[PDB]
Amino acid sequence: MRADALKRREHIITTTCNLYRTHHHDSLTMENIAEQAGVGVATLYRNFPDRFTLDMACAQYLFNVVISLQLQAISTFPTDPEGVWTSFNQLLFDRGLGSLVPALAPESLDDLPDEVSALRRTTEKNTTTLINLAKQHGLVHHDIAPGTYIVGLITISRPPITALATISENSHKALLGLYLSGLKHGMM
Amino acid sequence: MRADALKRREHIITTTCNLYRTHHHDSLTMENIAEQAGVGVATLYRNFPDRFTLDMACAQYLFNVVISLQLQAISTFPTDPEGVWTSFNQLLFDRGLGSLVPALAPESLDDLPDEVSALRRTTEKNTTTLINLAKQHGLVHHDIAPGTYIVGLITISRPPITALATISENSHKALLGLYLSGLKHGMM
Repeated sequence: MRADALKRREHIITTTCNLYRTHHHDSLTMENIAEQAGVGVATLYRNFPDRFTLDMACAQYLFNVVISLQLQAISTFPTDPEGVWTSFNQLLFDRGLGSLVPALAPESLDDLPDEVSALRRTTEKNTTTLINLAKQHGLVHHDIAPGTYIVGLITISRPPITALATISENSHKALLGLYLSGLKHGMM
Repeated sequence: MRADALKRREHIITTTCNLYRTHHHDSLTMENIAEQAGVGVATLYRNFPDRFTLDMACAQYLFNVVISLQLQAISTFPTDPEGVWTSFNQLLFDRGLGSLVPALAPESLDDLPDEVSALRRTTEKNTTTLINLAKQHGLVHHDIAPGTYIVGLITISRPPITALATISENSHKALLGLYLSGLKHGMM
């Protein structure tokens, strides 16, 4: 693939991920995405034959990015547990885990294409490794399951409905600090 | 209003609140609601002239219920702080605060009719009273604002997207325990 075609494809993907964080998910059309990416509809469609394909290419890209954050965190963890644990969660939270998952998840995780499903499995495996490190270093209570942590992180990261949103987002940003505190001290 | 007309109106409201907890919010029509409530469309519409009116009547009912839970909790708090604090939050969580708010909130809280807006104000005032009691009894860290607590509670109560939902909902139910723990120990 020509270098410029590959850069253009990557830009369409990045643009789409950003749109999912700033725009109503149901308001976006292929035409809208092409326009925001600064490419023609035909260029968009040659890369991604349909909406599902574009959305799955976005999933694939995001899983690849999450895996690199997990691998950085796993390798760095032993010599800065609290620092790595905190920065890892801050990064997923601030980068929209909570907008991107609902934007891109199909009704069943079984509908993910096989390459994406493989990435999901690696992500779940790395999460267990990370949680086990966190438990080792007293950062996450031992009774908390890895799946509970994941679902919780996705849940607390979902931005509030418009009516409850603030310009600072302080109420929302504070929720991450409280979730990590809860994970550490365990359930009340 | 005849006793039987008033009971019928209350049943349409309860049915609608339950549907919002079990059904896709965008999938519901006035016709669907009338059918699930066991009433005719014309009976439904004489009570509630349009969807907004029905949804606002539901909001009004729910705010009235939340206010009674707040008043029970405020009066009972001093002689069982942890017990009252926990049961109050368990009850809003288990009764779908997290499904009902997004189902019923308009884009701006300014769009609430005046009787509903008054109920919202009383609810916010009672929440401050409750939080101040909780802080007094060491259940909520003193730095946490009442609005942060509300937004957090609404956020953690929002059920997960289908793909991440489990039959037990244990991952989800555990999130409440972790949120209260975080509130108590304060931010990490």
